[PDB]
Order: sequence, then C-alpha cells, then structure tokens
Amino acid sequence: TRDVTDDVKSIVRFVQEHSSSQGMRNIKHVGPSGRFTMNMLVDIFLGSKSAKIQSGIFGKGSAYSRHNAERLFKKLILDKILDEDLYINANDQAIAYVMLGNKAQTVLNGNLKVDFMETEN
Repeated sequence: TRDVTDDVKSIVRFVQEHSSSQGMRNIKHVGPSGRFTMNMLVDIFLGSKSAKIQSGIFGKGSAYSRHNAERLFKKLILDKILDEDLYINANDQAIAYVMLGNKAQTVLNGNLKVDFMETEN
C-alpha cells in the first residue's frame, strides 16, 4: 500500500553512518556493541526518548504506529535490505544487532522501491 522508500533510504544511510568514523584517516568501525538492536532502531525511528541516538532519523517515524514501525523493520530484514548477526557479551548473552544487507545499496541507488502494508492491532 503505502510507499516507504524515502524512509528506507535514510534508515539505511543512518545504519551505515553509525558503523564507521567516516572522515578521520583511520576509518574505524563500530559494533558489535556500537550497533543497534532492531528495537533501538525502532525506538530511534519512533522519536522515543529512550533512543540511544536522537539525531539522524530520530523523528522520522512519527506517523507510524509502534506496531507498524516494527513490521517495517521486520520487513527490511526479510528483504535483506537490513540484516542482523549475533553478539555475545561477557555475561554470555546472545544479542541480535542490525547491519546492512546485500540489497541496501540497491535501495540507495533508487534501483529498488520499497512498499509497505500498514496493519492494525
């Protein structure tokens, strides 16, 4: 139904912005600890105030129900636009963090439009 392309473009650009220290010579990489769980991304997107980061795509999702914002991310993973590997902290917990998938660069080149079906409940 609703076209969610410009949002995916920026969600993608965002995710990758918080992956390296672009600029400084040593293009240092972030994560696994400096990576976002799908919820942290949903919280950031949905302008939540528990958002770890409150810039970039911080206010974007203000027109999405929390339910739908989640499904939009569940989908972006499903579509390999965003992917998630696992992290294991010292307390021996397995945490799933999000990263870009082989299809993200596509959406960035407009070569791929994304569509989303808004759901209730």
